[PDB]
Amino acid sequence: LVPRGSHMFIDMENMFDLLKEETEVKDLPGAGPLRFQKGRIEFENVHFSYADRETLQDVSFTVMPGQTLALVGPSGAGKSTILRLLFRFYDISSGCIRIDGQDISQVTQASLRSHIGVVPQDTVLFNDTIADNIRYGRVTAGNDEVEAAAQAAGIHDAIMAFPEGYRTQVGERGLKLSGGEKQRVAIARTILKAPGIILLDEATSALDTSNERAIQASLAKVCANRTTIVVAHRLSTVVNADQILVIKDGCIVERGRHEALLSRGGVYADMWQLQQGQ
Ligand SMILES: Nc1ncnc2c1ncn2[C@@H]1O[C@H](COP(=O)(O)OP(=O)(O)O)[C@@H](O)[C@H]1O
Repeated sequence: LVPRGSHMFIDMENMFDLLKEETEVKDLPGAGPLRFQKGRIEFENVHFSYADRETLQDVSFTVMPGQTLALVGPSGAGKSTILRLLFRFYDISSGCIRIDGQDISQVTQASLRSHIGVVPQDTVLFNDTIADNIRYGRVTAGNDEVEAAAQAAGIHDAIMAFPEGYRTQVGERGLKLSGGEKQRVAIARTILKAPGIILLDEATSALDTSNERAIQASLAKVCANRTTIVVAHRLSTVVNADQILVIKDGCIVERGRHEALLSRGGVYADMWQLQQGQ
């Protein structure tokens, strides 16, 4: 029977609440919306730890409005973690992440994310119509806007050939989309959302040459005048990026555009030489 000391004052509902696994992020009291101007991103001396070494160590960079930054490096280096931090999926222990001059930890998370389009490695399809799957990107959007995003994503024509056009039930219950179609839906959702910043985590699988090239074209489209951070797997992404950060063990070991990193003859040059295969 009778629980004592502090335990007699414990709220069980609070204990259940604390048992939840993702143990997330809170808006600071009075936080206002992010005053988004053109999407300049800055990490200043960022440190971050999931547990107990540092996952990210003194990470500093800027992405100027509309430029693309590619993160490259071995697995485990901390690339995806960087995208996660910009999304405020976790708080940082030291340093500062700003968008347009503003600490992202001091604005509402909802306003922050309303400005960020996430293109994940693989696309979640909902048991829902192709239209509502796209509208997942901005759930208040008109059918007209959904069409327009799909037109821009290069998926409109394939949708028109589905038996119910934009009404076609997709997902596991519905019509199976091709690999190309699925990725384009993610692109369309992002176009529809029309954010100022894109966090792109490239798939480590690829379709055939023709689809890869088309998909890659469509992606370049969605990013071209948006501030973009891409965890790059494709060589063409890196070649054409405005800046590349080479991450190793949480640290940016070297950085610059492609040609400048080659001419540096360091770690990125070693990678490029290895892929080249003289
Ligand atoms: N959710 C997590 N909990 C604990 N450690 C993690 C978690 N996610 C990633 N890590 C570790 O953080 C380090 C960086 O991972 P990640 O940022 O995904 O690297 P990358 O994208 O470069 O492969 C890796 O060692 C990974 O094992």
